[PDB]
Amino acid sequence: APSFPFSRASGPEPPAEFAKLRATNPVSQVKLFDGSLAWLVTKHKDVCFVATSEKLSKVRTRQGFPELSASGKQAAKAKPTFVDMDPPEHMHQRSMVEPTFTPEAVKNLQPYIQRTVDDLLEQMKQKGCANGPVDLVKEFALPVPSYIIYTLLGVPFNDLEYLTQQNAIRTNGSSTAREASAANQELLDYLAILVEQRLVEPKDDIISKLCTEQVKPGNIDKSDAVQIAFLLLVAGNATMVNMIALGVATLAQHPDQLAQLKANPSLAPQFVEELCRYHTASALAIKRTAKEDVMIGDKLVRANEGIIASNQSANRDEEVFENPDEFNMNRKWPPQDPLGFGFGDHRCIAEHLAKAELTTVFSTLYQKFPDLKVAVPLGKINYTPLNRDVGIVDLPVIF
Ligand code: HEM
Repeated sequence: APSFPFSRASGPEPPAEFAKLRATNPVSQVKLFDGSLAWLVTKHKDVCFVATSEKLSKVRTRQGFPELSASGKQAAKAKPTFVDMDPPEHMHQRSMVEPTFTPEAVKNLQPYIQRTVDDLLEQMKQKGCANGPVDLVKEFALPVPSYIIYTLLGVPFNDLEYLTQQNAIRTNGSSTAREASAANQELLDYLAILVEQRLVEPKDDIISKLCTEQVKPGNIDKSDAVQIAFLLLVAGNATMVNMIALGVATLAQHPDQLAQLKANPSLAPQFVEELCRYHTASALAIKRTAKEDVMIGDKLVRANEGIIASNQSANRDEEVFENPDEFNMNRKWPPQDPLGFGFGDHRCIAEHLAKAELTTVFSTLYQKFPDLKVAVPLGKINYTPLNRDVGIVDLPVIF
């Protein structure tokens, strides 16, 4: 059994193994870091099955859950939030915060998202490009998602820059285990204080809703409001940062796609849909443990055996998406949907918010900077290490 995670074929490409497994052995076993075996599903149809089956469990404490690293095993002991819950507890907790993430709530959030994006682009314009290229990640890609999520949670405006920097520390590769954990408690400590405030004097934010509707009524504890708040902040922020950078790098790679977008910004939604399929920035999140014997294809997964469904592989499934390795914003979409944000009950709570943020970024970026270009040769872009999810560490740009 080959060890998993697999390494990406190159900077922007998915692991080479998936294409082979899809063709010759769709449901197979891989070897995890601790020597244990898990089943890997690679076909779109099977990933959808794994994400919806009632015979499969998301509980991380269950012996058999496929942890991918030693640290992941230590994180499994902490008190679970809805992300690690099965029905009926899952929707019970997820429904407490989901109202802010609905399609309509996000539609009413558009003027704000647009304003935030405009302001950061304006700052980057004042910052200058005179003494050399700017890092698009620290100056734009990082602040955009952070300020928004922080503001939705309830963080004061003047605290955004410092808090955005700290959250970046947790996921920074050049960060010691020391620095990462001190950043975690810093944020955790701040959220707990914010919870104490909103209980006294609530506001128009996610924390005040939790305090008013769940904490006061005795539905959940104070520390529960803190854990949910923290989950919402750390869950997909790093992924959003990467998606923005990946979008810019992808447009530099295909001048034709860029030309179209510049000519018609209204194509941003189409660009965003293809980007989330093509670049599956979160490919190791759909993991389950069989609660009972289940047959997937010609395999039979026994009770208590772990499963990892690759949505990245599913997004490149020739059987579903024609010319899956070609990046085409003008692609004709099949009835089956891309799995960039998951599938089933655990499908990303922030899917609509994420797409709104990305659509605003890509329908504005090139209108502000029509001559924006990656200053380093494409082959030299500093992508994340091959053994992990696709991303870009820094992106020098001129405009
Ligand atoms: C474009 C960026 C994003 C991508 C590609 C992404 C992707 C994913 C994926 C693949 C899953 C699905 C796992 C499953 O099906 O079980 C997921 C779950 C989740 N995401 Fe994201 N996400 C993004 C942005 C966000 C943001 C901004 C937030 C924060 C508000 C967030 C919060 C969550 C949470 C809380 C879950 C767990 C939902 C549940 O288990 O019910 N994600 N995300």
